[PDB]
Amino acid sequence: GSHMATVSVFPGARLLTIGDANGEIQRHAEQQALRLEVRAGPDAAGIALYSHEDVCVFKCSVSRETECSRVGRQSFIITLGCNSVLIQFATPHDFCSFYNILKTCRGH
Amino acid sequence: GSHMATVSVFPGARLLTIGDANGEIQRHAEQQALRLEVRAGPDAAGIALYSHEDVCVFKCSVSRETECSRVGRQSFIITLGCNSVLIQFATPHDFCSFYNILKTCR
Ligand SMILES: [Cl-]
Repeated sequence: GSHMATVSVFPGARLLTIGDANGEIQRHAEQQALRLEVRAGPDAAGIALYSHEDVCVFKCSVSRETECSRVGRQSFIITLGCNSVLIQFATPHDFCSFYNILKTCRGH
Repeated sequence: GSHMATVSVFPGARLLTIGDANGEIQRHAEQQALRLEVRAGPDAAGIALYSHEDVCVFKCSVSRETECSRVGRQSFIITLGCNSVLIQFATPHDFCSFYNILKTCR
């Protein structure tokens, strides 16, 4: 307040919000063409995704304790509370860059 | 032989194969009625899913290194090489029992 963040930006991400309270999988929300911004900090990575109308569709902090995983070649799932969010990157290269930031922040 | 060991058994599990090749979740598998068995050691937990006919449809070892995560309140994703599977338990209670057993090796 004020501050200047320098973020890694991954344009053209897809976000799928999911649950499993129906004994299968539920899709709660699904959104394309989001701008993902990642703020690399000491012990956590700040994640936020924005629509072209500046809507902040999802925001969280990923730390060593966060339940999360690579999914396939270019996606990442984060589970906070009862729902999970799956982020699908535009390319495997983008995912790999993102993952390396997260591994650094989480102490791996 | 011989020694004693524990086998933790979770009937009514299911396995979905997550498929990425053109976009959406591509079900290479969507198998109902499996029993998941965990054979846990100090540093890795052996997981195997068996059909009613005792066919092993999926197996792996879970350790500190394994790329995996809780999904929702009763599911678990495991990613190995390029491929991911989603295991779904019969109840959130089953999932929590399973998750707790993995805490040592993870
Ligand atoms: Cl910064």
